[PDB]
Amino acid sequence: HWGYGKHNGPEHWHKDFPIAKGERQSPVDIDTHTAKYDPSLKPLSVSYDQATSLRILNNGHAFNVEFDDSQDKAVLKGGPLDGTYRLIQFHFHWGSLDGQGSEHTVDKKKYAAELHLVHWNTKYGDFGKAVQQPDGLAVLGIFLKVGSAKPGLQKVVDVLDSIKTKGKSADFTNFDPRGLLPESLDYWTYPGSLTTPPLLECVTWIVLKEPISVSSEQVLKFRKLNFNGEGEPEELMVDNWRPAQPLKNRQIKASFK
Ligand SMILES: [Xe]
Ligand SMILES: [Xe]
Ligand SMILES: [Zn+2]
Repeated sequence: HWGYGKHNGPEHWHKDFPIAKGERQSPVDIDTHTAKYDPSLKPLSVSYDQATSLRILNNGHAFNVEFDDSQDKAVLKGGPLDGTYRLIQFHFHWGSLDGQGSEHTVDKKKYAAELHLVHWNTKYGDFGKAVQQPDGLAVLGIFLKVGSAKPGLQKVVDVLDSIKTKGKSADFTNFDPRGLLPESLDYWTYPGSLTTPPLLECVTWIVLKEPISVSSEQVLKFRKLNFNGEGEPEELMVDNWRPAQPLKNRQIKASFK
């Protein structure tokens, strides 16, 4: 169906997914001058100690690293969240050039890429149920800039060659997502949506202020993936990011300063 091309990209999504023009769409630009510190925000708690990765796959839009979410072995809580959210998967959005790639932007600045760690509200029983709730998901967003290599990302990079085309997957166990986090947990938060169809407005966004650094060698590997399946014409998987959407009547709160 949809994609990131000129004929099926973000500008076309609204036809099959009318909520694309909704009141709480993501991503959005973060204006640091208007996103003010909220002294009522509680400390963010990221507990990934017992994370249990299962596999990594190419869904034709990006690559997902799936986790076993049967227990509270990897959860996100605190911050703006009411309750506990279980980690189910993470994926990235990146560009064809270093100057673009992230979905969220800070004072209009675009980063080379953006990592999204997806979690669902345990009060709803399972992911399917949660996604149809305004407070069903919590996505932790982390910016990536090019510089020093990120050791915690190498395990991922080293297996991308096995899932080059759409539809391929491979077992991916013992991956520790803690290796993808920056030093600081300072963040900005606002009510939003999934950034890809169905674009459901069920997400509480938590975007970290501090980006992590990854090497050019690492980003280059991401850019070698393909949107296409095995056999069809090669279509490099690059620029799989949705542009900033209107903030509308929303507020972006800062956990710091
Ligand atoms: Xe569904
Ligand atoms: Xe990347
Ligand atoms: Zn995403």
